[PDB]
Amino acid sequence: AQPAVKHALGQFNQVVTMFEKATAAASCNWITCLESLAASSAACAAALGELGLDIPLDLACIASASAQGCEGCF
Amino acid sequence: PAVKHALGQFNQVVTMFEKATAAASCNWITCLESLAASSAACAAALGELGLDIPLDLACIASASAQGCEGCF
Repeated sequence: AQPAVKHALGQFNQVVTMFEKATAAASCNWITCLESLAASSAACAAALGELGLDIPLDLACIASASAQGCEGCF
Repeated sequence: PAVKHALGQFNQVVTMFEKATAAASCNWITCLESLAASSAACAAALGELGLDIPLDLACIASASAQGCEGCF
């Protein structure tokens, strides 16, 4: 099973990179988005606590979530 | 669409990671207790008692830890 775990971690790192590039290109404002989403999930609260600077937490937040200020963050 | 595409791929990665770590008998709660002081993602994952697979995945990606055999 260990090859599968390692493979999935590799795919996660690739997705995080792709997500960072795509949201940056769309001018996502993480702090305004996360202020709106923080009460909605544990991931969003954690992402706001890191000021939006932790892309894996930003990604988990968006995947978990009509929020104002989230244009370009999807 | 590029952001939405990445989000779709993320959901597939989370499913596979859950299946793979379960097949590898990952002991999430003990692993996260060992890692919780190491990163914001790990402290958040422990706060959800390991039940939040996206937070578990972010923790493992960000992090000699006891109990983490099969989680990485």
